[PDB]
Formats: sequence, structure tokens, C-alpha cells
Amino acid sequence: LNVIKMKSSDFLESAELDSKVSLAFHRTQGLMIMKTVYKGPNCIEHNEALLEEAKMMNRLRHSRVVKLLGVIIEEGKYSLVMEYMEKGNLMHVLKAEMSTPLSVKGRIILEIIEGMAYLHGKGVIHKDLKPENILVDNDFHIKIADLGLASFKMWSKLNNEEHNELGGTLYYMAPEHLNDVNAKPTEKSDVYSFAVVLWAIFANKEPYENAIAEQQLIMAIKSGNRPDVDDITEYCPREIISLMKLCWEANPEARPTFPGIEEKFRPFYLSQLE
Ligand SMILES: CNC(=O)c1ccc2c(c1)ncn2-c1ccc(CNC(=O)c2cc(Cc3ccccc3)n(C)n2)cc1
Repeated sequence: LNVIKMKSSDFLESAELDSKVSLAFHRTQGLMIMKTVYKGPNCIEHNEALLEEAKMMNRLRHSRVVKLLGVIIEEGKYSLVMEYMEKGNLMHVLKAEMSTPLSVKGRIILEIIEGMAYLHGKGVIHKDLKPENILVDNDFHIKIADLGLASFKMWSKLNNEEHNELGGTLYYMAPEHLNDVNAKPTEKSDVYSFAVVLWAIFANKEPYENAIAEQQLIMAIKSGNRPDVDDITEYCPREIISLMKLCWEANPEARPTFPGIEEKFRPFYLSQLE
């Protein structure tokens, strides 16, 4: 239940693509993901600040939030060890040859809502909610993550050491945050990202494929351009299109909270989707 101090000797591994990440087989505990944050020539000393922060992160415990299983804190090697989510990210599931049924998509949306309401209920503002931070297990249940690791203050800090040998977010970023280095993220910013995730779940693709240039898209979105609702070929219930439109509202105060989305979406899910 708690964070375990693991040793590098307890594993064997393999590389992978992510915000490096390598799957690892633990000698006695089985398959895990190891994210190595620092591998260096400098024995570092503030091991406790790194360990306490992982214990503090480990306090976010919910069925829809990725669990940290352990940490490797040793001479020149610092790694986060996490549970493996076997299907990868939500975009990989959506672009797969087999199509996800509407009932399973409905459940995925509800589970994203539950995860986000839980995080906001803990005073945690995600700032990069997007399909790559939504992980999927073999049963198609989701768990929200933060692969950039911005939420872990010291682990991010430790990565930026200079004796250490070691974007795309724009589509999901709320327009107040676009072209601004100082915009502070709010719960309503995450609600905006959820609306674009909602569109992508039904379009099975990334938004704005016809955008020629990044400054064009940034200026377009700020003037009120949104993902094309007509470019959803599959059937999206009118209730979800209405919700998507309310959540990407230009005015942040018009956007609902995740608890208010849950109250509306769950009865609809149960009555209309499964
Ligand atoms: C094809 N590729 C994959 O198959 C694939 C890729 C990455 C995977 C994975 C499978 N299976 C687990 N990963 C994984 C999970 C987490 C991390 C890094 N860790 C976190 O993101 C994290 C976030 C939190 C709590 C939190 C959540 C949301 C907002 C703020 C804070 N905690 C405890 N850890 C790295 C890899």
C-alpha cells in the first residue's frame, strides 16, 4: 500500500515511447514500468526530499489515478516505478483496428470524470490533461497520469541537474493559457481539456488536422475556433455534443466543475449508454 524502496538489481528492462519509460519485470513482483529520471556520476544527497515527495504523491489514491509502486534511490540512479497499463494511452486504443463500442467509450468518459473530480477534490489541478495522460488497462478501465511529472516538484528538479545524463498539448490547452507563459492553470482549464478529449474519443483522432501552422491555430482557437463537430463520423449522442460545447466555452466561468459534469453524465450513461 505504501511506497517501497526498490533496488535496481531486482529488475530486467526494455525501452518505450512516452513524454525514458521502459517496462521492467521485477524478480518477484512481476511486470512494472520504470521511469528513470536521473542516471549520473554524482551521488546526490537529498534522498529524503525525493522519497517524501513520492510518499506525498502516493497519497493520491483512487481507482482512476495511476499508482506509484516504488522508487529507486541510489548512487547516480533515481527511478519512479509504476504499475503497467497494458494498452498504453487512450489515443492508441482509439486508433486501433478494432473499434471501441459506444458503451465502453461511455464508461471511459465517466471514469475520466471520476478521476478528475477526485484530483480536484484533493486540490490538485492537472495542467496537461490530454489523451496521452489517460492510460488504459486490458479491461479498458482508465487511470489518469502526469507523464511530464510536473506535479512532482523535486523529481522534476532532479531531472534538470546538469551532471545528469538525461507540446502537442496545444490542442487540449484552454485559450486563456495559449500564448501566455504566466497563465496559472485552474480547475476550469482542466474542464476545457476534457471537452477536447471528449471530441477525440468520438472522432477517434487528434483535432485540427487542417491547421497549417501553430500560430494560426493558436490565434484561431483564441478567436473561438473549436474542433470540428461535423468531422465526427460516428454517432455521438446529442447530449455529449452539448456537454463538449459547454466544457470548451470561451468564458471559463461558464464551464461546469467536474462534480457537476458527473451528476449530469452518470444518469445519462446508465440510461442511454450502459
Ligand atoms: C505504449 N506506452 C505504454 O504502454 C505506457 C506508457 C506509460 C505508462 C504505462 C504504459 N503504464 C504506466 N505508465 C506510466 C505511468 C506513470 C508515469 C509517471 N507517473 C505519473 O504520471 C504519476 C502521476 C501520479 C499522480 C497524479 C496524477 C495526475 C495528476 C497529478 C498527479 N502519480 C503517482 N504518478 C510513467 C509511466
